[PDB]
Amino acid sequence: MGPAFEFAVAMMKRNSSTVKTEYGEFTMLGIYDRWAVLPRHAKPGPTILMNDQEVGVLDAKELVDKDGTNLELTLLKLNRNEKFRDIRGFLAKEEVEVNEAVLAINTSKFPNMYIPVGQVTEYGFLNLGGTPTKRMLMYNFPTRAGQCGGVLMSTGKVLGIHVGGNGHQGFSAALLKHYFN
Amino acid sequence: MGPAFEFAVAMMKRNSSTVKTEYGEFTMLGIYDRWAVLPRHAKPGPTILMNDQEVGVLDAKELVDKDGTNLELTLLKLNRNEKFRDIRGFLAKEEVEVNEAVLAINTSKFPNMYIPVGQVTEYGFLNLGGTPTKRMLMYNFPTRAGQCGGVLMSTGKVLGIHVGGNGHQGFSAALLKHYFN
Ligand SMILES: *[C@@H](CC(=O)OCC)[C@H](C[C@H]1CCNC1=O)NC(=O)[C@H](Cc1ccccc1)NC(=O)OC(C)(C)C
Ligand SMILES: *[C@@H](CC(=O)OCC)[C@H](C[C@H]1CCNC1=O)NC(=O)[C@H](Cc1ccccc1)NC(=O)OC(C)(C)C
Repeated sequence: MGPAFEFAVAMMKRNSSTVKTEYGEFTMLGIYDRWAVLPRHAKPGPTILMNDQEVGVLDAKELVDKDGTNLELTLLKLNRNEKFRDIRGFLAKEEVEVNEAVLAINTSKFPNMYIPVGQVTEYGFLNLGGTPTKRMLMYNFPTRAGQCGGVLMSTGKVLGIHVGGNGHQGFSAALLKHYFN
Repeated sequence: MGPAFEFAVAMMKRNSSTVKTEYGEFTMLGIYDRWAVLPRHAKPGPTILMNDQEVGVLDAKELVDKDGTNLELTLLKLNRNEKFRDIRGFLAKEEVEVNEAVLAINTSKFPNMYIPVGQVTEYGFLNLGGTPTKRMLMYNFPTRAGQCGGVLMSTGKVLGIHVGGNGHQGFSAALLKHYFN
């Protein structure tokens, strides 16, 4: 649990930022170059607020599987000269299960906070607020609004981005290496 | 940092609870027997809500130093049959300075969340919302309301209870062994 939090702290310091769109404030992970990721429901517009600064969104790609099913991630390319430290190395080719995970959040409401969610099991299909969604990871821990975009981690692994929950169970979209080109 | 979070997680699972008084929701640490502690400004009444259950407060002791100066802690004795795991062992005789601390919070707003605040230095005197207060510990990390009562920790140490902050600096009241009889 300790090595997981250690990795997470370092990851967030190097690769995360706080973002505001018109739909809310989110944790954002930069992945490589000028590509980052948000939960789909962040619905980023042509500009976002990134650490309180206006940044133009050159592209966004709402992710779906081969059968059009929601994956609940949006990839976004930022009109930005600074490049993100390449963390593609830490993204698995398929859905990761781990015994001890940490969820890391970094917004105004939750500034640099970490939750030990423990066991993450590949959950797969879930009806998410009416929306059939695939590739979900599930953890038991009492979830809260404004945690969407939180980064799910274990030692040496970035497992996915937090997208949903109710009460005592949360879900992340798996963050798969092949989503990045 | 990892061993600190590890210790904290275990400490909170064993000794913390979520409490509501008329002045808010707080993190509460049970110390020994039926004695626990809250930040002074929690102003506990004759009953409190402890994990959603009504509990009678048999005693409360607002702590001050020999010269009457506020210490910003209230000790409270709960009308309760279950006894807290004795953690007096983990409380220093004087104000602890450490290189890596974690602040642990456990309420509805922040359920089982942990913050790496890093370096804790004995700050001592501070004018806290008009109130001259002593024995303060200071850490740099961007503080937030509803974190009061959070438990400040490092490996094998319970350093104090979070009582204040603004922006980017937070303060705990040192949790000293001799406060417990
Ligand atoms: C995070 C997103 C958000 O709107 O916060 C403001 C920045 C939130 C997860 C929270 C809410 C309570 N527990 C949590 O962990 N996500 C949602 O509320 C998502 C939003 C969504 C709706 C429909 C499709 C995709 C995403 N929905 C969600 O948890 O829905 C349930 C409760 C029906 C499962
Ligand atoms: C926690 C207590 C609270 O009222 O939350 C609701 C449960 C809060 C600390 C927060 C606020 C913003 N940053 C933080 O870390 N504590 C306070 O706001 C205390 C309350 C207090 C006032 C006067 C004497 C003693 C305690 N005050 C505080 O931070 O005051 C400043 C901002 C003037 C330093």
